[PDB]
Amino acid sequence: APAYARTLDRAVEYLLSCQKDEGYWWGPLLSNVTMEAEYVLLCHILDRVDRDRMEKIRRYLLHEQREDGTWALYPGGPPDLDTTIEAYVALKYIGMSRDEEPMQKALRFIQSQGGIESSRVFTRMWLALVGEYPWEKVPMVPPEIMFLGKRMPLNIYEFGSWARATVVALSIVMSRQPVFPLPERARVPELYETDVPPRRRGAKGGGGWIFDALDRALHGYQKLSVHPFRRAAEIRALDWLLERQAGDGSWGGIQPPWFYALIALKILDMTQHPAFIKGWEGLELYGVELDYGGWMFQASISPVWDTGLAVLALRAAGLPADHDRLVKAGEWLLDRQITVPGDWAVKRPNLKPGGFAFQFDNVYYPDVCDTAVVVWALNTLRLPDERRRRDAMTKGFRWIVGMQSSNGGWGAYDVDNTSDLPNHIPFSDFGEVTDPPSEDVTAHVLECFGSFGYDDAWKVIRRAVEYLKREQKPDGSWFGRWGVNYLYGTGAVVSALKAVGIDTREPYIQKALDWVEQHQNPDGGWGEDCRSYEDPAYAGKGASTPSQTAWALMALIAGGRAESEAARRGVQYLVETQRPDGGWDEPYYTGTGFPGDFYLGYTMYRHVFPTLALGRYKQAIER
Ligand SMILES: CCCCCCCCOCCOCCOCCOCCO
Ligand SMILES: CCCCCCCCOCCOCCOCCOCCO
Repeated sequence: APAYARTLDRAVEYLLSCQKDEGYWWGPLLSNVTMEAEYVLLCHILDRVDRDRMEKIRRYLLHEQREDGTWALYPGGPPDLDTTIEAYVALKYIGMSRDEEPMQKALRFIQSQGGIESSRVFTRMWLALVGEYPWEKVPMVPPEIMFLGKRMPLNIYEFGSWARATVVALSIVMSRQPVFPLPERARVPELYETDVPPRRRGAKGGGGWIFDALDRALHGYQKLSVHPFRRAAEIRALDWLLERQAGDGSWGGIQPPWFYALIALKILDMTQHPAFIKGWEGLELYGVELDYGGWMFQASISPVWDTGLAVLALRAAGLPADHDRLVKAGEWLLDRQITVPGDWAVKRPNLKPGGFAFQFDNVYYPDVCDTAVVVWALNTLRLPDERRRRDAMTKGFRWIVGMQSSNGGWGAYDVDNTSDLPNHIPFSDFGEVTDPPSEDVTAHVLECFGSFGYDDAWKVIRRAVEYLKREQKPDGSWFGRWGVNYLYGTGAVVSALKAVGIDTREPYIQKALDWVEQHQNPDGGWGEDCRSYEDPAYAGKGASTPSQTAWALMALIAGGRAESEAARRGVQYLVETQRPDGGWDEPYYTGTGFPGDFYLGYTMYRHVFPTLALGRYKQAIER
């Protein structure tokens, strides 16, 4: 048996050993230290500071700090000002003196970059909440935003789902401009002393007279003593949040809206209300005790995604469709299907619910990637209740079809969330504020649809293929919206095109395959650093990683190049780097939350992607 077959066997065993008893897989989702620095400030604001938890956060913050005293958005990344400021503030709050060495190094970096005035809106706002920055200088999000109807400019349904609940809860918070002063010893006036002139970070899409004027007017309005209908607007914001709280207590299964909603409830004197109580208590599910004694808070949690990918990888590796561990995973997945309408129903009010979310319980926010991967995984299994499996797949498939956007692609949560307005408000200087269709999500949908044998005679698929063709870059690659980066998008897109019957001998696909081969590293693997999002010199370039090597391999295998020196060397790379336990290490992030601003380490990718790629490789070589 060739070396790759034994490597595969060991990967399969390792992946099965990671499965939880209930049937799902779930790895920690890594990001950056602003999650934990903001949890420290949240504890301060809510007056619920647990000393033992603070010690573990201190230990984690220091462990994440690099030797030059800075923190980054991803492992090996450039020093990040916003992140370093928040870690410094949380450390001083926990108890480190500004005279300790780690604090001095951090401060030197912070002051070298223009301090607190050069930091993003959310960092200044967290400081305003604790009395360290003026609320008058934070861009206003007025509660009267709730009066804008669904076809009005800047209404909440023009924002992407992850920004929408944030806008609603912050409209309550900014309405009151609450201040929860820090103890004297934790104050940070030193963050205003700068080496260089501070420079305000602006809106990602660029501001403009009308937007600066509106922001100025909203601050002037804020100063008035009477605000007609403001209370009514606040009640709409509160009701909107109360109706949509997720079953785990979060808002949308993600850190920002959750923390801001809890502050909004605190400010409204609702700490004895079940939404606040359950919202507070649910936080522990997202915390992770680390092996070196630290504690972290997950930006989000990925069990459905981890599970659907693991099933696909194990099926590709050779486990039968009725393997008992996969049957258990399949039955667990069937119970996660959502049968109620979510915010997506604003654009699709007659579309029958059938999606899946990322987290365990988040019914109002199913997403296209999880639905595609779960429907596809279910299609590879044989379960005891076949009629239930078929009905689930039909409902999920139909829900994906109904969520297709007008340009032929799919966004993650909504249809046609393409408004250009949210990009120009002062508030939006960080991350993405809208959810337009992207290449990788579209490609995953096509892989799912392709698994049922459909092709571009079906206009849904044809429109999607034309969208991918228009988005292909000049060098032949495809961008990675949610995975790192041109390797991820290129790998997803070529697999998708192959899966729906496109002839991979066409020149545009051959060009993408050559792009993949030209980026292979000397060690035989492929890698792509997160610097790729802001620097063209890093396109398809970085230290090799198991997951990015797997993506490149999948592009080559889908393109008919399994029997090529490039694929042989990639397989050998995976063989040679596999750990004794059958898994792989991956100290670099290969996930993307927001291009340029927020990166993710999906800890299962290093095991599930190599298993998947090696299984596809084996099948291509055997056939
Ligand atoms: C009976 C109450 C009034 C309901 C009438 C609806 C009137 C429509 O709009 C007027 C108020 O809305 C203005 C919104 O504030 C600006 C939005 O967001 C600011 C930038 O983030
Ligand atoms: C603003 C910093 C806090 C970051 C939270 C932003 C949350 C944005 O979503 C990113 C993580 O959640 C993944 C959701 O979408 C689908 C999951 O499948 C993944 C790739 O297609």
